[PDB]
Amino acid sequence: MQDTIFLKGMRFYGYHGALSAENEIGQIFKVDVTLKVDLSEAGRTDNVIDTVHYGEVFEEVKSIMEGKAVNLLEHLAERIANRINSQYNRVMETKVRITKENPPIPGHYDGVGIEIVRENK
Amino acid sequence: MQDTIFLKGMRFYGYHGALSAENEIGQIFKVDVTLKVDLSEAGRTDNVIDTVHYGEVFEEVKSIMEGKAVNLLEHLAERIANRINSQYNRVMETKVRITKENPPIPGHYDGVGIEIVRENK
Amino acid sequence: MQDTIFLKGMRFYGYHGALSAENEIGQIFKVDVTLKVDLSEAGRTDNVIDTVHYGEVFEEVKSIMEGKAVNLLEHLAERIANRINSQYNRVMETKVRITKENPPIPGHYDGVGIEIVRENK
Amino acid sequence: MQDTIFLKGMRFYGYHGALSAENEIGQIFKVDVTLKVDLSEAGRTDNVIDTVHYGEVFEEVKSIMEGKAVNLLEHLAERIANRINSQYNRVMETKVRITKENPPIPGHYDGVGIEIVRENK
Amino acid sequence: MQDTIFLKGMRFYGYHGALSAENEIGQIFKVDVTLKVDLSEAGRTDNVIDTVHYGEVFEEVKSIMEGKAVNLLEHLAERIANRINSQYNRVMETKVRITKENPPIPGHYDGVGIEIVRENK
Amino acid sequence: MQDTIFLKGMRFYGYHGALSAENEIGQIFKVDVTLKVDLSEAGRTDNVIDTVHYGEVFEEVKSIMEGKAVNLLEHLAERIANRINSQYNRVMETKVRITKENPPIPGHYDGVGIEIVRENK
Amino acid sequence: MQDTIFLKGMRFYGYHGALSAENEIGQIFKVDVTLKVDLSEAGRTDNVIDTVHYGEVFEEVKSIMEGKAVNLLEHLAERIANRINSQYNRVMETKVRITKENPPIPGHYDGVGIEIVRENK
Amino acid sequence: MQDTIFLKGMRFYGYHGALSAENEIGQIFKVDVTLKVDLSEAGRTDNVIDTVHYGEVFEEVKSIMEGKAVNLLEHLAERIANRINSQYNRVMETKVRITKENPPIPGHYDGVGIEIVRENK
Ligand SMILES: Nc1nc(O)c(Br)c(-c2ccccc2)n1
Ligand SMILES: Nc1nc(O)c(Br)c(-c2ccccc2)n1
Ligand SMILES: Nc1nc(O)c(Br)c(-c2ccccc2)n1
Ligand SMILES: Nc1nc(O)c(Br)c(-c2ccccc2)n1
Ligand SMILES: Nc1nc(O)c(Br)c(-c2ccccc2)n1
Ligand SMILES: Nc1nc(O)c(Br)c(-c2ccccc2)n1
Ligand SMILES: Nc1nc(O)c(Br)c(-c2ccccc2)n1
Ligand SMILES: Nc1nc(O)c(Br)c(-c2ccccc2)n1
Repeated sequence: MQDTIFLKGMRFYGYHGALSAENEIGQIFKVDVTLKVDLSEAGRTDNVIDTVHYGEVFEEVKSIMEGKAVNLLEHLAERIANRINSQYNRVMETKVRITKENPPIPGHYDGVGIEIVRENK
Repeated sequence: MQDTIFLKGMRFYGYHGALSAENEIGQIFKVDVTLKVDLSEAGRTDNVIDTVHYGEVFEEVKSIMEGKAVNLLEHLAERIANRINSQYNRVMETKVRITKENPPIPGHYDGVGIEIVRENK
Repeated sequence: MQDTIFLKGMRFYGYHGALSAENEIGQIFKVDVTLKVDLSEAGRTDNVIDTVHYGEVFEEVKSIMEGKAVNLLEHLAERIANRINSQYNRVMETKVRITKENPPIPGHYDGVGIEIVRENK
Repeated sequence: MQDTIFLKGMRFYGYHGALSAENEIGQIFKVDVTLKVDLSEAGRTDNVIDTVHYGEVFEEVKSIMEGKAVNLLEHLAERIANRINSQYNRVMETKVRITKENPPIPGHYDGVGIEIVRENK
Repeated sequence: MQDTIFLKGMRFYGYHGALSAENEIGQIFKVDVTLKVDLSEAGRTDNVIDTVHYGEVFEEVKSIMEGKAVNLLEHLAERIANRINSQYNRVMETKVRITKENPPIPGHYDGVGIEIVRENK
Repeated sequence: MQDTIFLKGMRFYGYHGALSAENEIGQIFKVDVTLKVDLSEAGRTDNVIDTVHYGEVFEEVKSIMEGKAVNLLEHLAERIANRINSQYNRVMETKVRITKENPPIPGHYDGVGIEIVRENK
Repeated sequence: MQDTIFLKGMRFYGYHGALSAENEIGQIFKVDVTLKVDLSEAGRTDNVIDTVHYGEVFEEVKSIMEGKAVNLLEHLAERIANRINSQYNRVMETKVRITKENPPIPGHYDGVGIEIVRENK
Repeated sequence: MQDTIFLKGMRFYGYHGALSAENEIGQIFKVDVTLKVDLSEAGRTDNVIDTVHYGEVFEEVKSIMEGKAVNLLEHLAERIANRINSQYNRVMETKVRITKENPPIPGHYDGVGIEIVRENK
């Protein structure tokens, strides 16, 4: 089963980070969310009720990305992966990629980040 | 067998969507189609008749992407995957990725979508 | 005097547009704001008080771009140009470029928009 | 008067060109249209009737770009500039930039083209 | 063994294609070549003689991409995969992706192509 | 008279440069050529003989960019501007922008270059 | 005289800014430098001594962009414009564009900045 | 276990290369580093001490990419993979992709490079 529903390059301005200054000023966090979901019934029926509604997923991600400031991107992706799995039984697994394109790192790079894959139990 | 024939970033202006307004105004749907096909005979012969003609595939995709408006992207990719497999025996499998780069979703993202992989029976 | 302070590609999700559906669903409006301001005193002094603070300008633009939905982009740029000139005497002139990259227009383009230049009186 | 209404990167697949093969196969023509129009009344009124409707302009461009195949891009831009000026009195001047990003030219470039500016009489 | 040596987005202007007009005018063919090669000895030694020289590979690809015009991209990738495997014993496998970003296909897409993976015997 | 014929982002691999190593290894030189030419007769007639043929211009640029290695980009643009003006009476003026995106300069930048504008006498 | 020597998109990680946190963490500052210089003698002679050496200019910019942290971008561009004019008599005028693509501004934009043009006296 | 910590498109100006001229002039080396690390404890705890600190990783990469000039990119990636594994027990495996976007190769391509994956023992 290789079907997926995705949300690419979602961007939020938040205040997460392990450095004090980071939390004060803030920055843009890029988010990629890919969900493993069987889409053949929805492909057959065309009924939005036989699949997972991405608008709702974006809201879940947004509320976490734009909410209380935490330390790690690991903590943000885990809160997201655990929030999507809990609310949707159709999501057999959730992958969250979070990117800090502009962290307090003296250098020239395209970005730094983490990525987790969490199956739904 | 890892050979593939692909059509990348095909773009169509259509009226699909589960929201009334969506169907009225319309939007651009991005499409990525990758077909699993053995290309060694065509690689040996150079005869366009020993492989799958992509122009014809683009027509198949286009006619569905620019035809009657449906609800789900799941329904569009399923109609496409099922239309390419049916007409081409050389396509051992069909993967369809459909992206809504500008859905009625209040936010900043690069796009939302679904992706299905359907083997040919 | 060719000095300028600029804000490029600001993006807001708003509900402006002359079509009903437009106001319902909404879309992303891209904004470019360039202000004619003499920057030599600020260049000499280094005091943020001898120049125009762009953060404040972004707020002005944001509040208009993300506020009550109007019809024309012409009305949005005029409200912005008139709001920046009124509040800042240092701005000898204000240019506002507003782009609708994804309007309800059946076609393939990079975007449509308007641009106004309004001197401060 | 520096106000403008623009349509950027419009793209059409057409069969224009001075070479036989060109007209047979065809290619993508990129089009940039910028109109000099006073937008202060529309900025004050917010009435779409005090400005020029870009949707209609896109249609004018499209119908020429996707119609009978001609030789020169000079002929296409002249037909467009002359068609927008004729139908709109508010357009004090029309600039048409047409780009052939992939002409039958053995080389590596981003594109070739022409650009004309035609005032409305 | 997941080590690889790659050549990305190589571009050549050639006259391949199954349509007469195609061979007359020509077009740009994009090429991606990834070779499976054990790079630990070269990583340990730093001697260019313990790895595969990419300059030579580019020459091999170039000479085929810019040589006699064939029909299929399948034939070009097969000639390339077979030419790199034959000349280099260190290449355990060769993957060739060929893209026609601007084929004689009436539409809007990013490109069409094929991709083959050929192990070295 | 604001009409223009352009050739954008032409790219050539050459050995120009004031440093010995530069001439040995070589690099990619980006070239932008914009010609001031009255295009109304060509716009009226559609005859390729009432305008300037860009294919020929690309050849002129290419032959200089890919020929004998010189020192300055100033010398390359001057040879180009002087070669286009001499051969074409319709070109009222020639602008040549040459960019070295990857010069032997220890740093992070998008590119360095020169640009000249030479009227035809 | 429209000749110019340019340095585009130079990027430096520095600690400038009017906010304490800004100076602590730091960020990437993008710089565009365009110099008005007569390039015909250099175009005729090909001698690097009849024009302005951009490598040296990059060093001047770098040393200021990567040196002591100041408040305004206005102060950085003024120090740069004044440092290039002073050291080079051939530079009839200097334009400095400085961009903060990621300032401490809660929002979605491509960047904010200033631009100054300073003639050489 | 599919969790990963990544550093994308890091860029350094170095003097590596097998050609004399290469080491003299130098060039920009692009680096992609992806580390296999279990991030669930860090996702649960939010303590930066239960995961791998990317800033430190960037320093490790930087010091090698900007240090003594070697011959092969294979030698640079091996030094990096071996330096990250040695210092971090949490990194179950290290993948290093090094790209030479502008090597002394007469042609038009996006880049050439190598990629290694080294598990931590
Ligand atoms: N792995 C990881 N995840 C995060 O979310 C942060 Br913030 C850091 C980190 C902490 C301090 C300095 C640099 C990076 N490291
Ligand atoms: N999964 C899925 N596939 C589609 O094609 C649509 Br439209 C939606 C959807 C429906 C309503 C609101 C938001 C998204 N969701
Ligand atoms: N000039 C202009 N400015 C705007 O803001 C809009 Br919305 C429209 C318009 C109105 C109806 C259809 C198409 C475009 N036209
Ligand atoms: N100026 C100009 N405008 C056009 O539209 C074409 Br097609 C050509 C042309 C004709 C023949 C060969 C190359 C270019 N030249
Ligand atoms: N599979 C495949 N490989 C190629 O190289 C070509 Br050309 C075509 C093809 C042939 C005719 C029309 C459209 C595509 N099809
Ligand atoms: N102005 C200018 N034009 C060129 O073409 C070169 Br090469 C250089 C130059 C010479 C030496 C070092 C750095 C730049 N400078
Ligand atoms: N004009 C200008 N130039 C700068 O260099 C800075 Br920093 C600011 C500024 C200061 C405080 C808040 C927001 C912007 N404003
Ligand atoms: N495989 C490999 N790795 C490197 O790091 C270099 Br430099 C070269 C190489 C050597 C000489 C000419 C062309 C490429 N080849």
